[PDB]
Amino acid sequence: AIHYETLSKIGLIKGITREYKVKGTPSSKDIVIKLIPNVTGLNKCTNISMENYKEQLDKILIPINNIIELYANSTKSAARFAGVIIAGVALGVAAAAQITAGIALHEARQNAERINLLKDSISATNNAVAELQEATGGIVNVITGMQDYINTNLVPQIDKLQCSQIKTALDISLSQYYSEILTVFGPNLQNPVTTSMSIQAISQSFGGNIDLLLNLLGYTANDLLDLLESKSITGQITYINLEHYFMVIRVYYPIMTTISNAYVQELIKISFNVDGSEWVSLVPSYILIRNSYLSNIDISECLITKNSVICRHDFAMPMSYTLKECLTGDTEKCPREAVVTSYVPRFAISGGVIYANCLSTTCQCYQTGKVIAQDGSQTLMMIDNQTCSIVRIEEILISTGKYLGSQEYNTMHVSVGNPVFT
Amino acid sequence: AIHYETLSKIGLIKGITREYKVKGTPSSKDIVIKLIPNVTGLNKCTNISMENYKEQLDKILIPINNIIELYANSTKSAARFAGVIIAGVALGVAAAAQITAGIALHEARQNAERINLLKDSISATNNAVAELQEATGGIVNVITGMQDYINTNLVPQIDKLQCSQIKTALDISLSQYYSEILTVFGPNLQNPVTTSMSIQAISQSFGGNIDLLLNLLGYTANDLLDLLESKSITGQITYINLEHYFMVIRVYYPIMTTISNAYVQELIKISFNVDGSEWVSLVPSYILIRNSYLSNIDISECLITKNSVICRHDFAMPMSYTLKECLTGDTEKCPREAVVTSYVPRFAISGGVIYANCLSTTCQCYQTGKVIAQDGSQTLMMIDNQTCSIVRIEEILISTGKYLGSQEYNTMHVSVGNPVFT
Amino acid sequence: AIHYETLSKIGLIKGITREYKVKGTPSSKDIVIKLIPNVTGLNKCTNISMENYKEQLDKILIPINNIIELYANSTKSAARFAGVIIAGVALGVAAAAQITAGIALHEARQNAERINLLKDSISATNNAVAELQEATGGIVNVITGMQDYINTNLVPQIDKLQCSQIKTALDISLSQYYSEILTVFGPNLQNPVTTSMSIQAISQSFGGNIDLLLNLLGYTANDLLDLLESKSITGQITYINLEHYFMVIRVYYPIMTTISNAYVQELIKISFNVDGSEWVSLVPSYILIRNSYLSNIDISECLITKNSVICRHDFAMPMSYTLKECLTGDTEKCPREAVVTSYVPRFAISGGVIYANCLSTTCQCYQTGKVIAQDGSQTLMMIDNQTCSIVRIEEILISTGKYLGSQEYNTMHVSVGNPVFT
Ligand SMILES: *[C@@H]1O[C@H](CO)[C@@H](O)[C@H](O)[C@H]1NC(C)=O
Ligand SMILES: *[C@@H]1O[C@H](CO)[C@@H](O)[C@H](O)[C@H]1NC(C)=O
Ligand SMILES: *[C@@H]1O[C@H](CO)[C@@H](O)[C@H](O)[C@H]1NC(C)=O
Ligand SMILES: *[C@@H]1O[C@H](CO)[C@@H](O)[C@H](O)[C@H]1NC(C)=O
Ligand SMILES: *[C@@H]1O[C@H](CO)[C@@H](O)[C@H](O)[C@H]1NC(C)=O
Ligand SMILES: *[C@@H]1O[C@H](CO)[C@@H](O)[C@H](O)[C@H]1NC(C)=O
Ligand SMILES: *[C@@H]1O[C@H](CO)[C@@H](O)[C@H](O)[C@H]1NC(C)=O
Ligand SMILES: *[C@@H]1O[C@H](CO)[C@@H](O)[C@H](O)[C@H]1NC(C)=O
Ligand SMILES: *[C@@H]1O[C@H](CO)[C@@H](O)[C@H](O)[C@H]1NC(C)=O
Ligand SMILES: *[C@@H]1O[C@H](CO)[C@@H](O)[C@H](O)[C@H]1NC(C)=O
Ligand SMILES: *[C@@H]1O[C@H](CO)[C@@H](O)[C@H](O)[C@H]1NC(C)=O
Ligand SMILES: *[C@@H]1O[C@H](CO)[C@@H](O)[C@H](O)[C@H]1NC(C)=O
Repeated sequence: AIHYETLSKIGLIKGITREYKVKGTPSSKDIVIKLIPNVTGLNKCTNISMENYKEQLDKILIPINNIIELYANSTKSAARFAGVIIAGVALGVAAAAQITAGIALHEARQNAERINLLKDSISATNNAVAELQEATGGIVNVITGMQDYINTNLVPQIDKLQCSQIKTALDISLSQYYSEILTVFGPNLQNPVTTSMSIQAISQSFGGNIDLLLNLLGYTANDLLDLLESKSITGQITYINLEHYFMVIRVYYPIMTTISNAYVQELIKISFNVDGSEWVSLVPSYILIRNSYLSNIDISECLITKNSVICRHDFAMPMSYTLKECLTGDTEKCPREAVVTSYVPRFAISGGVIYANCLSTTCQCYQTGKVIAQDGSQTLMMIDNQTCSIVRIEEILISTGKYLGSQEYNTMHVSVGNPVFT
Repeated sequence: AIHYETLSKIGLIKGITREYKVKGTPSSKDIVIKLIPNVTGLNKCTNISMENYKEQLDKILIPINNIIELYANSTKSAARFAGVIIAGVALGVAAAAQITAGIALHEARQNAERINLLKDSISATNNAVAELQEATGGIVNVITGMQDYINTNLVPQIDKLQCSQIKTALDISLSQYYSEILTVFGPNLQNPVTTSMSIQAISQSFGGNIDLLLNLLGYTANDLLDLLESKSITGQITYINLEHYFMVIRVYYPIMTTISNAYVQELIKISFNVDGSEWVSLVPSYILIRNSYLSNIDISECLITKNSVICRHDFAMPMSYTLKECLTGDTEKCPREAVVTSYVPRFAISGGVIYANCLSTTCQCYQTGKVIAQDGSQTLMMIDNQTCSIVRIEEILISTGKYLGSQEYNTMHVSVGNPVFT
Repeated sequence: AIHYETLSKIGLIKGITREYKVKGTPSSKDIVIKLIPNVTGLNKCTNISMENYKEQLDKILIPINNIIELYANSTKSAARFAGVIIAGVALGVAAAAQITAGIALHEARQNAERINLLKDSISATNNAVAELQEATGGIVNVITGMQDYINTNLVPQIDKLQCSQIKTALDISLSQYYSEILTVFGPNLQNPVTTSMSIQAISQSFGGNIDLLLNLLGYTANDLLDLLESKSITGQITYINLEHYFMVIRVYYPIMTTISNAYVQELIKISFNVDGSEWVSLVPSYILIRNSYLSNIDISECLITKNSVICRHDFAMPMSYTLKECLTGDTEKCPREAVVTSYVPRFAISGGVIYANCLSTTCQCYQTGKVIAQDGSQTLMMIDNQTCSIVRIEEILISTGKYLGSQEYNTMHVSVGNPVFT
């Protein structure tokens, strides 16, 4: 829908076209995270109680468990239709986000309560990572923080150091650990009943070592890194065991869906001449095109890759009528901002040819040494190999190809919009 | 003041009511932070000088000390009124923020200079945490970084490793430490004469272990975690000893005050029908109500909890007249934004009943299988148990209660405002 | 150009004047960063392969190398003019930012390929930091992560711990390392062909220890800390050796240039009386003045110091005509915002004298105890030592000097602009 040949006359140069992708329905796996380390390897020091640490955890876990228990009590299985019934009255107030998550919680807990049957086997581990066998032949991946520090730095020195020295080292390392998770699972976790908690925030519970988790889950996808960086991989707390201080976390792993007839087009903005002074247009850099319709896209929440835009949601936004008219060729409605700085692009390469403002900078033909000048009635000069094979702009020598489009481009005039301030 | 029954007709559904709280007058305690570690346990390696490290610290501490000394010199005790006199001429230019802090500095230094009498006892420590006894029977809590690393990882290996290996390990760990505090106490600290430096930034001087500090200060309050996350706990540098490279920090611990007749009301926004297309209103999610007056609140600087909003300041903001008229029932002045995405809430639960847009999604009665339809003249359909006990929205079964309010709600019509773009 | 005596009547009080500085042409040095550690000290444990780690690195390095190789192939040396010729056709689409960087890449690689001749000597190191001698007598600084951990924590325990315990410790520490650099050199690195990648992001490849790097480069400048915090020090990836898994990084070290006749003037904003209610003006806090012209400055991207503003670019922005008229004395065009909070400055010191709103707060003369009152027709009261030597504002005693300017200030009236909402 965008008329590029005319928009380039006001500094909007067609850039790279990318496919639009949004995540779809996830698969899921359950893991167990243990918050209290095994310190029996330090049992030569009888003054270690771990009592203060347990109390500190209660202040975090109980406030959370009280919410999970509410939704778990409110939902029951369903009859003309199959499904799960959630009690609107019991909740009183709920947004669609928590209603949907509440249903997911109900289903997830049907397995979390089976994992809990291993609570004694979960507590009885001393490795940073352990694999427990379920009665059904399934495998539970247990991730415990602190164990690496204890096993490598404290236990080996149990005879070398004094017991007061070891206790001190342990008390400090535990308070450091607590400070780290408090940030994620403390008061900042407004409502645990969600399916969109970033896995990179959850991973803070074991040092922020996201790679360790992904390797254990067994995610080997070639695009795994893109799913991770786009924040498409998330998890949910489904069960908390307060006595043994461990959590059951469900990890959701999305399937990326490419949207048909949908892509994101970027524009390269350079300055141009209007009346002797230098101006830059105020058109959004990224435009989302679907079927044939123009809309805005909030790229700040998406991952930009070599050939695609990966979003965890559809971030399309409404576009004004004046901007749509601008993009379709009515350049009289494209707003301008004055340039008061030196830090502005004055040239770009697109389609193998150069678009440049040769009044604000100097353009010379390498072959002859002659200056490539534009008049005061022109916005931008377009340079191709029918004009000069190699052009020197500033002190950069750029070779060019042929221009595909109108051959009267440099004799074409364009109207401009009004000056605005932001 | 807000008329909820009419606003719900345009997708503004009453949510959770929270109390408004702002911090009041703090109490205070003094701590000492030492920047240079005790490496005499490594005195078998004679090539350790710590000289380069000291020079690096000078580049941070002197620029700060030069400001503290200025205010300390400018303030003197006071006479019709008691108090402290600050010299406006000596300062030349000062904002109220620094004038107030300057007075606090004067008072704090009356104790910091008494702590400094222990400068030899402060330097003569080798533990990460030490408690020194003052002549008056008071206790000074000394927190030192690096000591944990040195005592646990370097000293125990003094005979096992070569002295060049140990020196290298120490030089690297010190440069890592320096890099961390440089971030907080370097050029980014524009002016040290303040009472609002976050305690979580100060804690970077000893690894970011905020829990260690709080445990030593003896803060056991049940709401301590909320005070910390709301950034209500702050500190001030009151004294710097350049020769022995340590700082005296005053920690301010606020008392939360609940504001009478003041609360924050949240609204849940869902889409609604206007003319066949789908729209969302542009009314702020959080409204601050005081006595009977409406105002805006900058929630981005406050902590949102289950039943309160905790702010370090009063973040009330002016509200326009058109928005006040909107909120009090004149829905013709409530601006609309078009929906161009699929990622929008189309239903919510409030008061035990469901508000939903049954044109954009499908609503069925579980009991009969019949569709619950709304006409093209309606914005939203409200569903209660006088209509259908269990309603299937999408594929989620929700049970409902009775609606408290007008029983003619679903036959009531509302005017809407104009379309706008943002 | 700013008329301060009249603007102070509406709460805009002249603050501190700072010089405007922007970075100029850099010098450069090359360093080598190795991604795979030397684990031959652990060769008693035969189950260490490092194979999985290598594959994980390939997923990061290859996507980057494919871009560097493209620009390296496109550029060739140049003939009426000397220089480097870049192929616009081969690239197809490029912004000025990448065209310029592409030229820098060409030149840098002329040395990177000479460093690569030491690829066997680079791999054959086991220290965290090593200095290799080039055939030309030059020195290559090789920085390797992981070596500190391995040499200090794993190797010394090779006989003490079981080999399965050591392998586990190594596998975990490597996955932690990978997670850290993935953040910087993964998908978030949209295009490696740039000269503006922050050195503090690059330093993440070796723990974020920026001080270690700077010490090795030999930067001893007194203003080094300001260059670092202002983000003026950057680097570029010039060469990647995939077989030996190391990168050659060029570090650019800028020369700060003070701009003639250019400075940034800050204004201190306090509230004032208009008609009995309290108001605050909506004029930008920082104004950039060049020669004699007023413009806006985006201070959010600059470092503010005691006497200067240090920017990596020129961040001047256009200023509206209504604001220029406001600043030059037409106070009728200076917009007002209502105060609905208690958290607002009501006084400030500038020029040794006090400007205060003595209707919203209480002002008393220390010497006599009498109240210093202003009428309802006045905005602000200015207090100097010709009125009262020491004034008590709130409970703060401030001494004053003489006012330099009109002696009829307190009998001068000012017009105000219209109320606005934001
Ligand atoms: C435990 O600590 C106490 C001091 O509080 C000490 O007297 C006791 O000997 C310690 N226990 C052991 C086994 O050392
Ligand atoms: C959930 O139900 C159990 C009884 O089965 C009860 O003990 C628990 O307190 C309830 N939790 C909540 C939040 O109501
Ligand atoms: C600690 O771990 C050890 C070794 O796995 C196990 O024998 C012991 O039962 C565990 N103890 C606790 C308290 O979990
Ligand atoms: C200009 O470039 C095109 C390829 O883009 C080529 O076919 C044509 O021959 C070239 N013309 C000249 C004069 O170099
Ligand atoms: C200190 O370092 C020097 C090398 O600079 C070395 O010759 C000397 O032996 C070292 N001192 C000791 C006690 O090893
Ligand atoms: C403060 O006064 C002392 C003398 O008591 C002087 O040595 C010091 O330099 C002064 N500091 C400042 C910032 O003026
Ligand atoms: C280092 O600490 C030790 C043990 O507390 C003490 O004996 C010594 O005086 C301290 N030395 C220095 C230089 O502070
Ligand atoms: C509807 O719910 C209310 C409680 O909110 C209950 O008192 C009433 O009997 C219910 N009516 C029906 C038909 O279920
Ligand atoms: C390497 O690991 C295997 C188990 O996978 C073990 O059987 C073998 O003994 C180990 N090698 C050595 C030298 O211990
Ligand atoms: C660059 O040229 C070399 C041949 O010299 C080729 O092997 C390599 O694949 C080319 N790289 C790119 C990106 O074209
Ligand atoms: C590892 O480092 C050692 C000691 O510098 C060196 O002898 C050896 O060749 C290195 N091995 C590898 C694989 O780089
Ligand atoms: C007021 O202060 C000035 C210096 O700013 C001084 O010269 C003058 O004598 C002072 N006047 C009185 C009455 O204190």
